[PDB]
Amino acid sequence: GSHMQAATEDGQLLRGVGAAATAVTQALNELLQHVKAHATGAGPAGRYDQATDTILTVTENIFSSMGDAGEMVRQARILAQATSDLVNAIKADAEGESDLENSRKLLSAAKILADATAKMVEAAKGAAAHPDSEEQQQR
Repeated sequence: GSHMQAATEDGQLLRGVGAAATAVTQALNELLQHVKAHATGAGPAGRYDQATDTILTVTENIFSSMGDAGEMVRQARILAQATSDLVNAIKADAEGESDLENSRKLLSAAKILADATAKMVEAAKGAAAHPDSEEQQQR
């Protein structure tokens, strides 16, 4: 939830964070249906429902808190952790997949997962109103 910080007149909150977040929501869904219909079910392979569920909730939380800055970065930091774990899991899954085309797809989609997450953490930080957290040249 957003408090009462900055109101981006040019809509930078949506232009940057909204777009970056959307990329994650899309990538997550893309990979989810792709994994849940593929891979060899042998342990942590074939699906990572909890991992993806945790991510989406975080990205969607940023949507709700679009403009709070602090809550955005907080969730974005969780996003980075969640997605990196998801991608890493896929990396291992694809190593021992029965469909070496699917595994290739897997790591391609996993790339977008982490790539969009970096952009999300990028946008959440960039559009954090005024990022004077480390004495950013006060006058």
